[PDB]
Amino acid sequence: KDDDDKMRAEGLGGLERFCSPGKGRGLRALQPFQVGDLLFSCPAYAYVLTVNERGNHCEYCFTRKEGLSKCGRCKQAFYCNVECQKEDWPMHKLECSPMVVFGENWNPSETVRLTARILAKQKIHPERTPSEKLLAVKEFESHLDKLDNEKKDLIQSDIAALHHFYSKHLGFPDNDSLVVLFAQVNCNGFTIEDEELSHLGSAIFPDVALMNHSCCPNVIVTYKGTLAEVRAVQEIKPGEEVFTSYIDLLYPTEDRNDRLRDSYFFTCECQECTTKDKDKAKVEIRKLSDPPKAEAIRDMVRYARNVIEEFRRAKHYKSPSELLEICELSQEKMSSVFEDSNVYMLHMMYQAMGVCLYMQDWEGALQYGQKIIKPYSKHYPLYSLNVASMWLKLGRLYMGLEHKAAGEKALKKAIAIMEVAHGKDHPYISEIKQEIES
Ligand SMILES: O=C(NC1CN(Cc2cnn(Cc3ccc(Cl)cc3)c2)C1)c1cn(C2CC2)nn1
Ligand SMILES: O=C(NC1CN(Cc2cnn(Cc3ccc(Cl)cc3)c2)C1)c1cn(C2CC2)nn1
Ligand SMILES: C[S@@+](CC[C@H](N)C(=O)[O-])C[C@H]1O[C@@H](n2cnc3c(N)ncnc32)[C@H](O)[C@@H]1O
Ligand SMILES: [Zn+2]
Ligand SMILES: [Zn+2]
Ligand SMILES: [Zn+2]
Repeated sequence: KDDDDKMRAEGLGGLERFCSPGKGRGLRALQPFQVGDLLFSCPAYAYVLTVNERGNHCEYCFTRKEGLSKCGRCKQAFYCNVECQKEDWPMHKLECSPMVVFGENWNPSETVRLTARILAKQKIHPERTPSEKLLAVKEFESHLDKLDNEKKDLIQSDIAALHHFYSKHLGFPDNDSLVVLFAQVNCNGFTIEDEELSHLGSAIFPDVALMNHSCCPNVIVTYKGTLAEVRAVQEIKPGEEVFTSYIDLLYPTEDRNDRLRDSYFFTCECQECTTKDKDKAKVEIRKLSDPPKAEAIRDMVRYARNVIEEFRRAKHYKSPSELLEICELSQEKMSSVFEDSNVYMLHMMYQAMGVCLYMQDWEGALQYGQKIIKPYSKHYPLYSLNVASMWLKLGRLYMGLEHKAAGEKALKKAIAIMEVAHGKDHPYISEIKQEIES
């Protein structure tokens, strides 16, 4: 049977497009799907490898490897072999000669980069692609009438950078069209991360962007090279709408919704946002002899929201040693009122694990991830990729310090989850099983 189901997935069989009352257009099933089933795949309509990963990944197929070959002309684009080089040429052409001309003045933002490739795919290929079997880039929603003279000013920067760096092999539409398009990208664009959650690049998957949002989703989006796959994490029955999450589901219901309104212009009405069952445990209060009063909680919460924004902006400025102090002390304050499973505590613990890893303090980074994992399993849903990568980190750290048994446990915990989300076939599942076997 295995042959037929790959074909069905590739063609989006057993699914359809419809109008979701109160959510524009959307996607629903016309057959049952069990937990771990592949629904559909969607090859990338446009993509770009992030600048800081050149030399580690091939630009065309995203394979991670050593001994890639360098572009003879510009020396700033790498490939598996000559086949991958030829296939990337229609796109790489947009930057090759310019990178040589501008030297080190060449710094277009990743948003500009990806939009240039969209424009170039439209001259070459005006008609409907295999990425667009149910929704087309042309049809993408913009939220143009909801924007303001902060946002609209930000786009006009990108429009200028596009004209400045790309005029040579693109001809541009009128300003009105470019503003709409840059808004469409924001509403429909995807990021790609690796198994440790480092940024790799950006891309457009049109069929994938038909699906609407829920904080208790029933599918999950994973990557295989530049290809997107979609697998179920709850049982789905005929006539039922198919939902992803668009955001990190760790945080409480207020925090989630500020983000959704800001980036996507809507308010979620799902069961977790209605009942708010998990909010109380995400903001778990210390149980002291004289237990903390109500105003003393509103204090530590607003302090915590701000020490996250301070740290966000401090990543571009400061020393590693100074950032690790900012985490230590911010935890040290919060621990009087908040328990160790409070998500605002867990936030700073994660950032501190990041700082310890760049410093190669592997024992120091290990007891952060030890305190993280059990709370992460409680707050997140079943089959969460966030939970899976943290196990993965623990597995690797344990084995770096020669403690085989606890490392093998943590690696199998990660594989258990990945089987459901990435499928049993996945290249990652092999790569981890070779860490086991040595
Ligand atoms: O950009 C979006 N999502 C990106 C967040 N990325 C999460 C992700 C996936 N795989 N991995 C890598 C990964 C691989 C192996 C493990 Cl064990 C762990 C991790 C990260 C996907 C997005 C865009 N929208 C548009 C529709 C509004 N919604 N979400
Ligand atoms: O929900 C969170 N992140 C989600 C937003 N991320 C995906 C994303 C990004 N951009 N775009 C739109 C976009 C993508 C590519 C280009 Cl070229 C253009 C546009 C999607 C994932 C989140 C992050 N945190 C941090 C505090 C820990 N908390 N929640
Ligand atoms: C990537 S799109 C999804 C496709 C969209 N329905 C369309 O066809 O234009 C994101 C947009 O869909 C809408 N949307 C997604 N999930 C929603 C929800 N749970 N409630 C209301 N609107 C939602 C929002 O308007 C959001 O900006
Ligand atoms: Zn390649
Ligand atoms: Zn080149
Ligand atoms: Zn919700």
